[PDB]
Amino acid sequence: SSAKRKQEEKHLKMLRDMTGLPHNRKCFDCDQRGPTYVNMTVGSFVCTSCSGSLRGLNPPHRVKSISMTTFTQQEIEFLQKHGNEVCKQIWLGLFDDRSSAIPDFRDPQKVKEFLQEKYEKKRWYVPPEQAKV
Amino acid sequence: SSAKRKQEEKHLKMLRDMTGLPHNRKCFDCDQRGPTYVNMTVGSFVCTSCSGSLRGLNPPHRVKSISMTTFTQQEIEFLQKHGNEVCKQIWLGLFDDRSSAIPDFRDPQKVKEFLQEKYEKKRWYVPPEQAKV
Ligand SMILES: [Zn+2]
Ligand SMILES: [Zn+2]
Repeated sequence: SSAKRKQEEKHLKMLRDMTGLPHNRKCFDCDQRGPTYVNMTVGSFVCTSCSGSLRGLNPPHRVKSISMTTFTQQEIEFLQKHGNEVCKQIWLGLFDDRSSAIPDFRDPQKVKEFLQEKYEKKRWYVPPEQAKV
Repeated sequence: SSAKRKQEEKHLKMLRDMTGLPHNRKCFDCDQRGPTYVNMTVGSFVCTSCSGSLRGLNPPHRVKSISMTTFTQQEIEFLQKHGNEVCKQIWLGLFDDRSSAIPDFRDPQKVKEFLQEKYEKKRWYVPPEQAKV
């Protein structure tokens, strides 16, 4: 459908507005490369390797392909209200970019433990209400 | 690079602005389905099957994948000044959508002859200077 097409392409335009924002240009979890997936659980943009590790959490985070998913209006709007800068202030609100503890990202076991500390144990976490203000 | 990323994502945002315009939602040549390629020779949005036939013209038209090409700023701006509505007024300026001669698009030989009439012999053509005014 053309009406279907119209909304689909609008969502992709909105998506590419977001993928060009500076914090969204690098994976939220490793900061080492460009994102290929969105992590819908928290509203971040992540790379494939980190997406694989996020699926190893329990419960696992929900990742969807940037290029292949047909995102809904609800999902696009959630992402607009989140993204990597908003997420940084929450999940990494206490993290110091110079020296806070990061894994060797070539190691899946260490990346798992790190993602657990980040999201489950909330080692560097500032609650969203505070983070926003 | 992040600066590289920024321009790349900007171009994709600009591209998706165009792919959502009503005339761009259908292949410029067959009007039968959604476009997957841009025809850079004329500035249109076309489907895969028509792209295959466009490559059979001599000289052939230059088609590039919507999803896989890294378009340049120059290319994006050309497309912004063209697209399927602008192209309709030129290449189909004399064509009647109710009854002008179209091929069975399931037939490659007939599609070739049609594209020759459209682009080479200019059967339905209005020059761009007139078409614009
Ligand atoms: Zn990553
Ligand atoms: Zn076509």
